[PDB]
Amino acid sequence: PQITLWKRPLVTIRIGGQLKEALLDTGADDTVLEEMNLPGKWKPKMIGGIGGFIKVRQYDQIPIEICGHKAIGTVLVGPTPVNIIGRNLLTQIGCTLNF
Amino acid sequence: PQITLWKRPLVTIRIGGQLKEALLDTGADDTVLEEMNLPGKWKPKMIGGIGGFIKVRQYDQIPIEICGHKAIGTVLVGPTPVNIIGRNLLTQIGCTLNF
Ligand SMILES: COC(=O)N[C@H](C(=O)NCCCC[C@@H](CO)N(CC(C)C)S(=O)(=O)c1ccc(CN)cc1)C(c1ccccc1)c1ccccc1
Repeated sequence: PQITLWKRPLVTIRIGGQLKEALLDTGADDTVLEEMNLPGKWKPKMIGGIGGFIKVRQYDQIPIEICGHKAIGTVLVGPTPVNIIGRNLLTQIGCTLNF
Repeated sequence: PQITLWKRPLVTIRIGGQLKEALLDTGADDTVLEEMNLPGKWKPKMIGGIGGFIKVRQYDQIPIEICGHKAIGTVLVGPTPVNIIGRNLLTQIGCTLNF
């Protein structure tokens, strides 16, 4: 797929049977998801943005389907209005920027 | 170019004859650069993000050369963790996401 940037690059993601909308976000190092229960141990982390930092829960080796592509990796859960798919998962599905 | 995401997509930009590094960020609607003096009128603006709401200065119709590609568009100047090239300029330079 080619996705233009005229609009926010939102796509469908599935994680453990929850279906959500997420932003493909080449700026983000990590993937930050809206509040959700995930299985397994988590540890606190702090992630920075334009306004400062938010505290998130880091979960490792979480499977997320993104546009039919299987990804498995680190997911940070915290108070975001938008699910963001970061480089850690964007790389796994073979996502590039092109111009 | 085609740019993979195993590293941050940092490129060199040229603005007002100044060279800077900035992040190609599909998750940002807007372009936000660290504090700098640009010529011409600016408008105070407040923008929100992860962390919170910050004050920025909005400069319209600013030429910026991104990795050799010319844009002329709105640049926000304020306290950002990193210089951010957002969709408003990414679209100008023909940037798309592909997987
Ligand atoms: C531990 O390492 C980090 O903190 N890395 C930072 C990081 O990956 N942060 C993830 C936060 C989300 C990033 C960003 C979009 O890319 N956020 C938007 C998203 C939540 C919808 S955002 O920062 O909140 C944001 C909001 C609004 C605009 C313009 N209107 C631009 C940016 C990253 C970064 C990336 C983009 C913006 C701000 C920070 C970084 C931090 C410090 C230095 C370099 C990169």
